[PDB]
Amino acid sequence: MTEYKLVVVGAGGVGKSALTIQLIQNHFVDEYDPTIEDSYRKQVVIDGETCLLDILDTAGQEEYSAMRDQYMRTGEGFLCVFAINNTKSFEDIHQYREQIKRVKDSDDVPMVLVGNKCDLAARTVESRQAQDLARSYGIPYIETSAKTRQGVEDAFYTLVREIRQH
Amino acid sequence: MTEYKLVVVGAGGVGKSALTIQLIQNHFVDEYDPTIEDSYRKQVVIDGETCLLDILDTAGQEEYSAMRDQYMRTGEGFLCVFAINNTKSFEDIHQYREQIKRVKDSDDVPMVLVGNKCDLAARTVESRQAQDLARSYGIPYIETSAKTRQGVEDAFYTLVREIRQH
Ligand SMILES: CNc1ccccc1C(=O)O[C@H]1C[C@H](n2cnc3c(=O)[nH]c(N)nc32)O[C@@H]1COP(=O)(O)OP(=O)(O)NP(=O)(O)O
Ligand SMILES: CNc1ccccc1C(=O)O[C@H]1C[C@H](n2cnc3c(=O)[nH]c(N)nc32)O[C@@H]1COP(=O)(O)OP(=O)(O)NP(=O)(O)O
Ligand SMILES: [Mg+2]
Ligand SMILES: [Mg+2]
Repeated sequence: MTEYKLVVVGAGGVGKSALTIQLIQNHFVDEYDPTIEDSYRKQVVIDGETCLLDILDTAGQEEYSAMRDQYMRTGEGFLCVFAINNTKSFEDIHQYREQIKRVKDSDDVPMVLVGNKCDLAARTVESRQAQDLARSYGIPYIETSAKTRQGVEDAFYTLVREIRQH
Repeated sequence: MTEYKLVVVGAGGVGKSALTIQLIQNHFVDEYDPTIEDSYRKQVVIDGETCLLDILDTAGQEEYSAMRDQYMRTGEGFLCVFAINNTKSFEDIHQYREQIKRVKDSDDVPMVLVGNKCDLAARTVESRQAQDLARSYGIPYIETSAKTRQGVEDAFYTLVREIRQH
């Protein structure tokens, strides 16, 4: 079975985990619960293809210092998430893209830029500003909302689509 | 307003029109109605971006001989659809990809390969076979069902995503 090793990175607090749980077990966790490392595995059919999604939920805090280096070594594709109401988590993105190209040895790694939490009105990261980050990376920009599930499957499946042509 | 000129090509009968109507006016047309040329325009918000989708529904029959050349001249991105229960409509795809590169002057035009009608069990085009067409084009493969709307927005939005990095 084609297995897809997806890796959800991003600053602490952006909804990394709320998005994986949304995708996987069909409900929003409106709750403070910091991750260390949760992995998830699920039979899915993506575009007729039957495959296992083996997603590794990660912590955003660099208490997970170079413990990061390990999984970015093994991750095939990555969800880079930031919250659209948090310019700082946007500005952290360049940091992850850098570490990932680092351990991963390549300038172009399958990746998706994901502007999560779009359901809310206090947005400080404008869309085109994010669409301009994504384009300079040559990656897709997908806005999501783990609350309303808008974009949730879009962001995860497009990345599987990415890993394919790579 | 960013306008996206999408063009839905493909053999006669594959569901080209059922997919545009699904996207646009939220219901399946289980009905014989051959197209000549229907255009559609709709305000959408794709990834925070507010934009007009100006889709041109097309006929599959080459009674629309070189009347094709005109719109493929002007279309920015294209939905290439075939029915997964119709090996012939799959084999027609290379024909459209060829005409499109023709009038369009470029080897790589934003495009989406779309294996529509996936809800049904009489499938003669296997997914990976189609996933191998798509990859040799270096384009996304998206299976849809205008009946159940599975993939319907996926296929149209990913193409808008395509036109972006182009
Ligand atoms: C009662 N609620 C709180 C009180 C105090 C502190 C925190 C919260 C809290 O639970 O907020 C949560 C949900 C919210 N969340 C996730 N995704 C979305 C989204 O799409 N929209 C909205 N509106 N909220 C979201 O985003 C916050 C963090 O979610 P998470 O999924 O745990 O975030 P993470 O990316 O996994 N952070 P980490 O790196 O620590 O694991
Ligand atoms: C009572 N029904 C018929 C009787 C006789 C002849 C034709 C039909 C008939 O209506 O079949 C339709 C719907 C079906 N359709 C479209 N999409 C789907 C899909 O996703 N799944 C299924 N199950 N059917 C679909 O696909 C057929 C063609 O749909 P269309 O959307 O009109 O196809 P087109 O691609 O626009 N053909 P064209 O080039 O002529 O405009
Ligand atoms: Mg968490
Ligand atoms: Mg029609």
